[PDB]
Amino acid sequence: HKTSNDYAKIIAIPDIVKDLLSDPSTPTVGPQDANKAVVVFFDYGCGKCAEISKEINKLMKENPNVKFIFKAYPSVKRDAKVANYASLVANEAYLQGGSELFLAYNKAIFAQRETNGELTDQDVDNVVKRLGIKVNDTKLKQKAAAEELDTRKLGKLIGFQGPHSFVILPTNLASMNANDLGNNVDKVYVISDKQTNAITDNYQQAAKWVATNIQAQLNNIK
Ligand SMILES: [Zn+2]
Ligand SMILES: [Zn+2]
Ligand SMILES: [Zn+2]
Repeated sequence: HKTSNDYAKIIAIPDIVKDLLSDPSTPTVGPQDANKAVVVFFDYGCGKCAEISKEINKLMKENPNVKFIFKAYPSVKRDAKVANYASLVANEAYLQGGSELFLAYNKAIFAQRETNGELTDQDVDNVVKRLGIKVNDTKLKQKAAAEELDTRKLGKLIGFQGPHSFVILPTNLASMNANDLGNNVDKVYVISDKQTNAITDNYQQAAKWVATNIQAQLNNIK
């Protein structure tokens, strides 16, 4: 099995674990005292992420005690400026309205993408206006054009090459030191983007496989 990345081993250091689980600016859903977490790397401009998002919505309802953490990873396929902008707006929606406003924004952006076959900056602005999100759109647009997302840098550091990468892990790894964490690499479970892309080209059956696999891993954490 050459050319396989040891994602769990890379993840299992305090710096990366706390970024995955404890970044206050990253949109989350579910209780802060959840014992289990699912980290979703996603791309608002990606049609497959749009199908996956709907399966994740169901997963969150089926697992109300589980924490879901949404890390934006715009694909290196497309220009990232729009997806960057939409992700930066998602951060402001989460800071203002918490999980609830984030989910409404999140669901509405992916609906635009699933519907039109593309995402535009006007799609973001109209969702912003509609849901009453306060943004300095000029500043965020410039940031979207100028910077790489920190959530994308995190995903790249882990070894993911793109969105629909997932990490399922216990939340108590956030309180472990480097020695503790290295003895607990086994508790870090990863569905890589290479795995997700190897499934199929049917977006829906890929989303359903991902959801079924996440549920099993969740079931397997104490
Ligand atoms: Zn084998
Ligand atoms: Zn995707
Ligand atoms: Zn394989």
